[PDB]
Formats: sequence, C-alpha cells, structure tokens
Amino acid sequence: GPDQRAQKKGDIILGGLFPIHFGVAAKDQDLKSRPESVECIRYNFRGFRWLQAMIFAIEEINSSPALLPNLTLGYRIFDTCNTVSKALEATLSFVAQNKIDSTIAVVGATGSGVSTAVANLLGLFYIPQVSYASSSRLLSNKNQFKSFLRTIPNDEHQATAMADIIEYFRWNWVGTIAADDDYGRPGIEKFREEAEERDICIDFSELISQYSDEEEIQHVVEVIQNSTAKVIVVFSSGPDLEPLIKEIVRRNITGKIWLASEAWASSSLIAMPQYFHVVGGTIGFALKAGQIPGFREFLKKVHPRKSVHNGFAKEFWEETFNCHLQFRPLCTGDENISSVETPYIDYTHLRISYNVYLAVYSIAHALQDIYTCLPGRGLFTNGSCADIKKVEAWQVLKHLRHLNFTNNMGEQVTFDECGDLVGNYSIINWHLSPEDGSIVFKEVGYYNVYAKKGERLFINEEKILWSGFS
Amino acid sequence: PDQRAQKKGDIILGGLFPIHFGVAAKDQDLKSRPESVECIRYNFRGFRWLQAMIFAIEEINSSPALLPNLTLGYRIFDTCNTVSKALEATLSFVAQNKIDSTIAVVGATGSGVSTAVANLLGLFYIPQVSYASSSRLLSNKNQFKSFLRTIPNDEHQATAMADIIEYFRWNWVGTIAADDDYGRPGIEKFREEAEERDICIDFSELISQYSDEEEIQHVVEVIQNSTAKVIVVFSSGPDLEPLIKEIVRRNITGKIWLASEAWASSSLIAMPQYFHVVGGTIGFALKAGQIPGFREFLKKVHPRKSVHNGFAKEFWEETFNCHLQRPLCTGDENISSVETPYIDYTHLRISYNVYLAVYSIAHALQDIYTCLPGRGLFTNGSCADIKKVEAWQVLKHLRHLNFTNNMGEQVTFDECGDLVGNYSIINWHLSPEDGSIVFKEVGYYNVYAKKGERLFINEEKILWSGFSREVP
Ligand SMILES: O=C(O)[C@@H]1Cc2c([nH]c3ccccc23)CN1
Ligand SMILES: O=C(O)[C@@H]1Cc2c([nH]c3ccccc23)CN1
Ligand SMILES: *[C@@H]1O[C@H](CO)[C@@H](O)[C@H](O)[C@H]1NC(C)=O
Ligand SMILES: *[C@@H]1O[C@H](CO)[C@@H](O)[C@H](O)[C@H]1NC(C)=O
Ligand SMILES: *[C@@H]1O[C@H](CO)[C@@H](O)[C@H](O)[C@H]1NC(C)=O
Ligand SMILES: *[C@@H]1O[C@H](CO)[C@@H](O)[C@H](O)[C@H]1NC(C)=O
Ligand SMILES: *[C@@H]1O[C@H](CO)[C@@H](O)[C@H](O)[C@H]1NC(C)=O
Ligand SMILES: *[C@@H]1O[C@H](CO)[C@@H](O)[C@H](O)[C@H]1NC(C)=O
Ligand SMILES: *[C@@H]1O[C@H](CO)[C@@H](O)[C@H](O)[C@H]1NC(C)=O
Ligand SMILES: [Cl-]
Ligand SMILES: [Cl-]
Ligand SMILES: [Gd+3]
Ligand SMILES: [Gd+3]
Ligand SMILES: [Mg+2]
Ligand SMILES: [Mg+2]
Ligand SMILES: [Mg+2]
Repeated sequence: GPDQRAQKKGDIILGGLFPIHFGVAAKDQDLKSRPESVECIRYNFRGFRWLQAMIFAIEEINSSPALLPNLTLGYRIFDTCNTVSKALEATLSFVAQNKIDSTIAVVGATGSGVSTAVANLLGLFYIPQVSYASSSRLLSNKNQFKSFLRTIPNDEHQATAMADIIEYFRWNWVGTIAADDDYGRPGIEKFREEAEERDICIDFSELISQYSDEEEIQHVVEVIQNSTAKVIVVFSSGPDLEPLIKEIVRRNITGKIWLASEAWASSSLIAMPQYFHVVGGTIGFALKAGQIPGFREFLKKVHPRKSVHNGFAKEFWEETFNCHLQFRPLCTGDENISSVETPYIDYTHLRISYNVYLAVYSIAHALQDIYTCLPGRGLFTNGSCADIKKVEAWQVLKHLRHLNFTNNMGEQVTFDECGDLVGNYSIINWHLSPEDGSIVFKEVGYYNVYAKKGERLFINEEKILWSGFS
Repeated sequence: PDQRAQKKGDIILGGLFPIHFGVAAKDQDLKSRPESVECIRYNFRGFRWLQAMIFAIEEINSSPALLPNLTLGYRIFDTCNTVSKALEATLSFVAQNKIDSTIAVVGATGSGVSTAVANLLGLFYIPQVSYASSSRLLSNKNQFKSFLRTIPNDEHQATAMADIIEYFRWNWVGTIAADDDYGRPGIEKFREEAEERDICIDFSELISQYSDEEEIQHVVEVIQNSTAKVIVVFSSGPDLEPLIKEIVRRNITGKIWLASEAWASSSLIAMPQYFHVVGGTIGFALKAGQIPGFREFLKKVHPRKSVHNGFAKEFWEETFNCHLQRPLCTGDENISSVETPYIDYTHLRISYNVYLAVYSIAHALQDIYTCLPGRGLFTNGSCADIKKVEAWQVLKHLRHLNFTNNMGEQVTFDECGDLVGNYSIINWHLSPEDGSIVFKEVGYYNVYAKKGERLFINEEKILWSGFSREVP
C-alpha cells in the first residue's frame, strides 16, 4: 500500500487509520500534466500520540500471557491526513485480499466524513471497524454501516447538552456556526431542534470549512459583527474552524461567549495564546478522561533509530526538533523529547487516546472470546465456535456485537444495537496559565447523559472565567 | 457482478442504474458467512434510463463523423439504489487502476450513491457524469474531483419552493426529507431561504425506504398533531412511499404537498388510490428533451435477440408476469400490450440527461481526436494520444467541454461541474377519461431572471386537492 506506515508482522493483523497530518497540500490540480499523489502537510502531534496508544495497547497485549497466549497481534497503520482520499488508498490495501475474492479489524478513522467513506468500503467485506473519534449520528445507521462501531458517544447527546447549558444559564439568544461536513451539519441540526424545544432563539446560522475562500470567511465574520448575539455555538473540528478564527482575531472581535463541540474544545490549532483575547473563556465538551498506566513512559522512548516498526517516528523527530536525518540543520539523534513543548507529551488528561486503547482492547477481547469458545456454547450455527487459527473478519464482527468486558477503569464495555458506546462528557473552560502564559483546559462541570431532565448538567459557576483571565 | 449489460469496445464507459428500487432487508445475525443481499422490486423507468445509455452509444458508433477510428463499449451495473451494490460495481470499474479498463462513468442516480462512488473514482481521476444526482454536496470539487452532472443542483429548486410559499403567503409549514445526501441538504437549503422570507417551520422529520413501523408512526403522528396544511417534501419516491402508504391508511386529508423533483413525477406515489391524500400536489420537473429513434429502439428489446443486455430476461419476466425456458413465456409476446413506465411515458427528462451524459463523454473524446499540437489543453499546449488515452485526460477535457446538443443548446459545465436548468411547475390532476393521475403544468421557474422575478404561476390552472378551482 502507501509508503509511510507503522507495521509489524503477526498472526492476526489489526488495521489502523490516524491523522498524523492535519491536511493535504492544496496545489489544486488543473490537470495540465498527470496528477502526482498529494503531499500531506502540518504535523499533528496529538494524532501521533493517538497512533502510539494503538501500538502501546498491541504491545501490552502481546506481553500479557493471559490474553491470547498462543498468538501475536500485528498491525498495519496509515496516515489519513484528515482526507477521504488518503484514507481510501489505505483502505483499499486493507481489503486487498477480500477484494481479489490479511486484515481482521480496523481502528479508525477520526473525522466522521473519513470514517463514512472507509465504512462504505470495509462494510462490503464485513470487516469490523471501531472508531475512537467519529461521532456523527449518521454512523449509527446499521443498514448503511454494517461493520461500524465506536468507542465514543454519538453527537445526538452532545447537541442536547449544548442546549441544556444554554437553558441552564437562562440564555435565550445565540448564533451557530458549523463545519460543512458529516460532523458539523448533523450536529448543529440536532442542536437547532433542541434549542427550539427550549425556546432558545437563533439569530444566525453559518457553515465553514478548512477550504472556505476569503469572500466566504468575510461573509461569516460580517454576519457575526452584524449580530447582537454574544453566545456562539460552534460545531466543528479545529482545522475547519482555524480560518474563521484567524480573521476574527484579525478584526479584534471581543467578548463573545464561545461554546465548543468536543472536536475543537481541546484543539491546539485554536487554543493559542495570541488568540486569547477572542477565544478566551470558551466553554466546551470533552470525553471522560481515562488512565493508561505505562503510556507516558512509552511515549518517551520514541526514537528514529530504535523504533524499527513505526515509520512515522522519523518525521515525528524532524518536526519536533526542526532538523533533518542522515539549510535545515542535521539531527544529532541524541536530542531530548522533554525539551520541546508539543501536544505529543504536553497533556494532562488522556481522552481520545483512551478510546484508541479501548478500541484495540475490544478487538482483542472479542478474539479472546473466540480463543476460549467452548463448542456448543458458541455464537455461530448449532452453538459452533470459530477457529482462531483460521479466523475471518465477519466472526470478529459477530464477537464484537456481543462483547461485554471490564476495562482497567473497572467499567463494562459493551456496544448497543447501533454499535455505539454511551459515555458522559466533561465540561471544560479555557483559562490562561499565569505560570506558563499558555491556555489551560480547566474542568468546570460534567454532563451525565442518562438522567432525568434537569438532573443531567452539573456545573461549578465559581470556576468559570467568562473572558478567560484571572 | 452476475447481472449486467456489456459489449467489448476500444474505449469502455461505465454505467450505474437503479434497475431495482431496493434490497430485501433481511437483517443478518452473522451466525454463518453472510451471503449478498437480493435486489427486490423491478424499476422499469430505470431500465429505460439504462436503455438511453446503450442507445446513445450505438448511435455514436453508427455516426461516422463522431469518433471515426474507434468504438465505444460499455459495462453497466445495477445499484438497486444501494451504496453497497454501487461500490461492488465501482471496484470492478477501477480494478486495473487499483492494482497499480474504464475511462468514464455514467451515474449514479441517488446523491448518496453517487457520493460513495465519487469518493472512489476521484482517487483515480476517472470522470463520473451523473444524469440524476442533484445534491449541492456534489459541487464541492475539493472532495469530488472527478464529478460532473447533466442535472442542475438543487440550490434553486429549494429556493423556488420558498418563493412559492411567499407567493401564496403561507406561513407555518411542515418539512419532510429523506435521510440522505439528497433530502437533508435540500431541506437545509429550503430552511435558509425560508428564514430570509420570514416563513416559519412547524416541524421537520426524516424518512427512508428502510424506516421501521415505529419511525413511520411517529412521522404520521407529528403530521396529524400539526396545524400545518403545507408540507414540503424533499425525497425520492422509494424513500417516501412507506410514509404515503401509512398516511393514506389513516386518511390524512387536505394537505398541500410541495414535491421535490425526485418524486413530483413518481409512479410509486402518483397512484389513483392515494389521490384523496396526494391529489393537488405541486412540484418541479426538468425540461424535456427529444431523442429521435429511441422509442423504436425501446421496442426491439428481446430476451433472445438482446445478447449484450443481461437485464432483458428479468425485464421480460416482470413485464409479462411469466418464467423463461408462474406460467412459462412464449418469447413472442408484445411489449406494447402491457402498461408499465418502460414505455408508458410522454416526456423524456432523466432519460435525456443520460443521453447527454454519454454524448458529453463522447464530445470530450472527439476534442482529443481533433487536438492541434500547440493549441491544446495540457503542458506547453500539448495534446493527448487518443490511441492510448487516460481517464484524467478526459476529465480535463470534460471540465472545458462546450458543444451543441440535438435540441440546439450549449452544453457546458461550470467551475463546480454543474449545469443550470429551468424548471416546470406541475400540479397533480385526475384524468376524467382515464382515472389516472396527470401532471398538468401550471408555472415555471426561470433561473436566469433576477431574485424575486423567477417564479411564475397561473392560479387559474391549479386544482386545489386535485379538483377544486375555489381557493380558501
Ligand atoms: O466525527 C468527527 O469528525 C469529530 C472528529 C473529532 C472528534 N473529537 C476530536 C478531537 C480532535 C480532533 C477531531 C475530533 C469527534 N468527532
Ligand atoms: O440526487 C438525488 O438523489 C436525486 C434522485 C433523483 C432526482 N431526480 C429523480 C427522478 C427520478 C428518481 C430519482 C431521482 C434528482 N436528485
Ligand atoms: C453588515 O452590516 C452592514 C450595515 O448594517 C452591511 O452593509 C453589510 O452588508 C452587512 N453584512 C451582512 C453579511 O449582513
Ligand atoms: C481589541 O479590543 C480591545 C478591547 O475592546 C482593545 O483594548 C484593543 O486595543 C484591541 N486590539 C487591537 C489589536 O486593536
Ligand atoms: C455485561 O455484563 C454485566 C455483568 O457482568 C451485566 O450486568 C450486563 O447486563 C452485561 N451487559 C449486557 C448488554 O449484556
Ligand atoms: C400526537 O397526539 C397524541 C394524542 O393527542 C399524543 O398522545 C402523541 O404523543 C402525539 N405524538 C406526537 C409525535 O406528537
Ligand atoms: C376519510 O375522511 C374523508 C372525509 O374528510 C372521507 O372522504 C372518507 O370517506 C373517509 N374514510 C374513512 C375510512 O374514514
Ligand atoms: C461556449 O461557446 C459559446 C460560443 O460558441 C460561448 O457563447 C460560450 O461562452 C461558451 N461557454 C463557456 C462556458 O465557455
Ligand atoms: C429559462 O427560461 C427562460 C424563459 O422561459 C429562457 O429564456 C431561458 O433560455 C431558459 N433556459 C433554459 C431552459 O436553460
Ligand atoms: Cl483520521
Ligand atoms: Cl443508481
Ligand atoms: Gd429533545
Ligand atoms: Gd437566498
Ligand atoms: Mg498476546
Ligand atoms: Mg443558515
Ligand atoms: Mg463513431
């Protein structure tokens, strides 16, 4: 398949898709000569941390004597660049065998639009796909997406929570902005419905994107400038929001209350100190934090030399230390990860990373359910089992549909009729560190998704900066 | 795939068409290996669309002038209006390219299907030309690099709808949309235009061909519990039909249905036994087109004689309600005896789009044949060898194509690969002779006129629940 990858031989292979870059280089093809392949641009350090979590879990599992003793799990992991096209190349390789008529399960993708395209494909071959971050309600539809599950809750809930926060503060006047894609559009539509039920009025509603032109941006900023609304609900990823924010910062638009969907509420592309006068004090959703003992130590052993199997480790290094590998200065090889602050390690809570880790453990546990299957008390015809020596993707899907297990956090992980896994939300507020001068995601409440209306939202008003500054 | 239509040729065109309306929705407990889904309910109008493609190709081969050195071939599959079937087909289209042979594709129908396909063809810069997918999502050329269409996108249609409501001073309307890339974006556009005109929306529900009974009951309840008489519906017939059945069942009467073009002419909904519910709907229709020879071509269909079109056998069986060597078929019987949409039509609209999609591929190939070195489109004005053409060269030529159809019109695609078109506005009457439903034209929408001056309606021509000339 693709040139850049992370890959290790095993008896059973797990596919993986991660956004190691935020995007593709937009040298928009006029098709004057044969199109070469696009280049991926702007390193995503957080995304590399996500990919590490999958490798950590797979290595943790091959070490565990308990879980899958006779066998080893391998992996084939690719960069999507938040791009359907790159993600589809990689996926064509995952199903290369199957298509001619080997990959047992795929962990990914991140953006709901990317996961959709991938799912349309894997679904043809009943290859289970477990996403760590794709939250569009569209993916719950099991007629269209036969093999899709996720370790993240869908956005029906998040959008309802957004409307509940607004009602909580007795606000009744807002604007909305959403990314023009299968994450933003269905999310804000839901929010609209919920806002109406609670007599919350929406004065404007606009769509944006990573690739909006200057005229389209100017227009959105004008609508904003021209509106009495102080509270602006935004349903979007970092990359789709960054152009709008750059212009809003350029024109110095100040003291809006920004309500962030989980995709941008922790994004290092928006939570930048030079934007704080605009973006300070945003309130947003985050997934519940999880714990991976050993992970931080694993992330510090990265090395362009030592790491044979992870072929993303080279460019990681170069990006981190701003050098090149055997004028861009050459790299010693002996530089220290702890000297440069990047999102790779400069984090406090593991949230999406935890989902990656659970996505892998799900696949693993469903394989463990096949290892220990007792003939007669199995899930296939006449109580029969599946042969783990010769396992087929659809059998893992089957096992994933019936899975129930207890995670290191001591929780039961099972998937519903739609392949979703319910979860609660943290509510964070953007403060400025007086120690660092950097932005700090202060936890200020939580939303318990399944609870009687009026007993779901828990907030500490005392803790909130409304402009973000002490 | 087993069931197809194909013929060898120098350059192959792909084709996707909905020969069946859907799939048998048998949910799989995956206790054993899954078998494929079975396509259910034959779509005669869809067979005609596929016929228009084959017609246009043979005609083009017959033309000496257009592409002399070469013959055009075709490999043409059934999507069953399903992403999955369309993608199996598509994987075979790209099979050569992927391994690193198909030069262009015509289709698909449903925006949701063309979306899925377009993601795939786009990797390999294989041009795709849709005769019927009208989602604005498809105008986005960053995501859909190789997509064009011979149908206008719905931006105007949804605005037209809101112009119609403003005109009659209607005030608190209902909305219903198919849950897919046709319905959601159309209604999202409609809502924006309704906001600009201070038109309020009382409800908005989603529907689908595959919605269970609980999901339908709920929509029917929302409708029943509403004061809204005016209901805007953006959907295909097949996704709508389950809803209409239950509405007719509960006798829900005197609604004014505003019909998007995908169902405004649909034989699944335009059925006399629904006329007490569905009568008097107002809707949109594409400009008609003329195809000389085509009617005659449609009558030469034969399970025997048609060696290349492997859909004809099932066509025959479904038409005449027989079996092939549940009575056995003579193999002699007359197509012009049984009334089905295959031949029972007055105007060619989508069929004309199919035709034009094929000729657009053709005319872009022709412009390669006749390229003059130095005056061409590529590097240093260079040209492309037509003996060894590559899909992306056709894409390039298709982006800049400009030619004259048989109706005497200029066919070009804009920066987004779209094509503008006006609309007729039609109203659902009953036939006094026939008892069948009739699409009477009662207005037009002219897309070239300035904002506020695009709609025209003849009030006198409207029958208000199919029958009444007395309004309020
Ligand atoms: O489905 C989607 O597109 C968004 C993508 C996304 C989510 N969380 C994130 C955190 C960082 C970056 C991207 C994301 C949840 N779902
Ligand atoms: O993009 C879509 O899904 C539709 C499907 C469709 C259109 N026109 C039709 C006529 C007959 C049957 C189906 C259709 C236009 N847009
Ligand atoms: C914003 O305000 C000014 C004056 O009110 C107007 O000229 C401008 O066009 C407005 N823009 C938008 C997008 O509403
Ligand atoms: C932005 O606005 C603030 C307060 O409204 C003002 O004090 C400051 O000077 C402005 N910044 C710029 C760069 O104009
Ligand atoms: C998962 O296991 C626990 C007990 O171990 C049980 O309470 C729970 O109901 C199970 N979930 C499902 C969906 O079967
Ligand atoms: C509609 O009306 C009935 C009876 O008034 C009520 O019980 C039901 O909940 C309503 N359903 C909806 C969807 O409004
Ligand atoms: C449905 O109601 C209408 C009166 O509006 C009438 O034409 C028809 O007979 C009714 N049928 C039933 C079964 O109620
Ligand atoms: C197509 O050609 C005609 C004249 O031959 C011209 O009027 C028109 O501008 C052309 N269309 C486009 C889109 O270039
Ligand atoms: C649209 O309508 C106007 C008047 O009916 C006509 O002049 C124009 O050429 C039409 N364009 C079409 C059908 O493409
Ligand atoms: Cl991704
Ligand atoms: Cl189709
Ligand atoms: Gd609610
Ligand atoms: Gd407008
Ligand atoms: Mg092991
Ligand atoms: Mg809007
Ligand atoms: Mg010829």
